[PDB]
Amino acid sequence: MGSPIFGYSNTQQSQRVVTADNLMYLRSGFAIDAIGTTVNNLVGGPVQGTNGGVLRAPIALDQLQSVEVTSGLYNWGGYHIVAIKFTMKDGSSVLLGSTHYASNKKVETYTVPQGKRIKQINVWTGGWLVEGFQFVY
Ligand SMILES: CC(=O)N[C@H]1[C@H](O[C@H]2[C@@H](O)[C@H](O)[C@@H](CO)O[C@@H]2O)O[C@H](CO)[C@@H](O)[C@@H]1O
Repeated sequence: MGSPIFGYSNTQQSQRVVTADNLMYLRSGFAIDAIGTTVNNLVGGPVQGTNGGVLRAPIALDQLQSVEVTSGLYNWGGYHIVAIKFTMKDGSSVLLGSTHYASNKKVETYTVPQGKRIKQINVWTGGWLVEGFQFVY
């Protein structure tokens, strides 16, 4: 029915439906600031002051093979998802976020089953960073 919940799920859950474009959008910097499925519906912290991260190139979810999600105690506070490495079906990968500004880190690895379309992304945020996310089929 879906992937595990990566990271943590204690904060507020928002749900984002994957459109026909099959795209996942993120804002990231030293951690993961926001996740969405369009440029307009990202869930996470606001862009204010020096916070919010940068909007990255979208992840093509139909070309996605696996994720490597790093979570830990972020240096500026709290447990969140701080880095995600997306590995595509061609063997290339993109690393968003960082593993260098957090301690007490854990790594969760998950491979999208062949021929299963991700229809929805659940995201847990407390209004600053992304604490967790989940793929749903
Ligand atoms: C590494 C990076 O891309 N830094 C960008 C920086 O990110 C800040 C902050 O905005 C983020 O919320 C946190 C957590 O990811 O990390 C850093 O502290 O934001 C700048 C603009 O706000 C960008 O110019 C930096 O590239």
